[PDB]
Amino acid sequence: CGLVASNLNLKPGECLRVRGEVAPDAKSFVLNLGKDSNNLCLHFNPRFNAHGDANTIVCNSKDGGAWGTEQREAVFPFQPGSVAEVCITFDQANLTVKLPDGYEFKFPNRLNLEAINYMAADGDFKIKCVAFD
Amino acid sequence: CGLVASNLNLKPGECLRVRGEVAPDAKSFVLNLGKDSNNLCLHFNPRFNAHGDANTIVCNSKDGGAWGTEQREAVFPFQPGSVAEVCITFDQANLTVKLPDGYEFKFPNRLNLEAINYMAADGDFKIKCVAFD
Ligand SMILES: CC(=O)N[C@H]1[C@H]([C@H](O)[C@H](O)CO)O[C@@](O[C@H]2[C@@H](O)[C@@H](CO)O[C@@H](O[C@H]3[C@H](O)[C@@H](O)[C@@H](O)O[C@@H]3CO)[C@@H]2O)(C(=O)O)C[C@@H]1O
Ligand SMILES: CC(=O)N[C@H]1[C@H]([C@H](O)[C@H](O)CO)O[C@@](O[C@H]2[C@@H](O)[C@@H](CO)O[C@@H](O[C@H]3[C@H](O)[C@@H](O)[C@@H](O)O[C@@H]3CO)[C@@H]2O)(C(=O)O)C[C@@H]1O
Repeated sequence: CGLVASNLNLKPGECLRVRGEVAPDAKSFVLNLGKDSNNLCLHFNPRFNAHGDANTIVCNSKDGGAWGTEQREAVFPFQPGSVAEVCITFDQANLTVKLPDGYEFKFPNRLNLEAINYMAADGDFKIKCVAFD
Repeated sequence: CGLVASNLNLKPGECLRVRGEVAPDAKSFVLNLGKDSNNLCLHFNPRFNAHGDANTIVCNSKDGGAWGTEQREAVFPFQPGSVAEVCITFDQANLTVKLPDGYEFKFPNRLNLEAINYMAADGDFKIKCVAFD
């Protein structure tokens, strides 16, 4: 596994900033946000070459261990062998995922947790810094 | 009870940078480093006014759940209601906690672990940024 952070206490409107290095031969990496490994209000999974997919951003939720309905973005502003920053926040309706250069995605808040207390990173993505505004 | 990070995989030489907010009513705060909650190669505990200690830094280790012998430092470069920055490293001999202005606190490496996999904040210290350099 990669980095796992708990007790984040990330309230609505507060910002979680993660920056890491994407491997030159990356196939996929994951940012899991929620309450624990079984309860994720956001499964953020850029796939470079994984699960039959290529250069596709896959998001989903996991509620009580159960995956929800997958959603995919058309754009893919991630490059293997480069540094990537992802800023996440949320309200009662949506999680908002931003990237430093104009890119912004919305994903439905399906769990409606009080806060984001759990973050797990995995795959070809070496985290360099995490910041909690 | 504060931020807890695991799977850090911080090897000797690698630098852990932490920036946080010391509470205005700060009596004490803690940075725990090691393998897990029961195996800490460094218990870094600046005490403003706690457990009978005033403006004193208390370091210790925990090995298989058992606390070691406390080491105390006279120099106290911390202020309540402020921002504190520390950089942490270790080698075979010592753990080293560095502050920006030049302060350098050393604590003997008692556990001799391959890496720092675990970090936990506690007390009057709210972590705002963690970086791996
Ligand atoms: C054990 C293991 O390696 N865990 C992997 C888990 C799975 O549980 C895996 O099936 C175990 O063998 O899968 C991981 O990624 C999944 C996740 O990204 C979800 C998001 O919705 O999608 C899953 O793939 C989907 C695919 O998106 C769909 O097109 C359709 O094919 O269904 C498949 C499979 O249901 C991913 O497998 C995970 O993070 O949980 C990767 C783990 O390493
Ligand atoms: C960990 C937890 O759940 N609560 C706090 C604990 C408890 O008070 C502790 O388990 C019961 O005393 O206290 C914590 O800090 C302890 C730690 O800093 C050790 C370091 O060796 O010192 C303890 O105080 C010592 C003191 O330094 C000595 O001079 C003498 O007075 O003995 C006391 C008690 O042993 C601290 O209590 C901890 O992490 O264990 C802070 C927790 O929030």
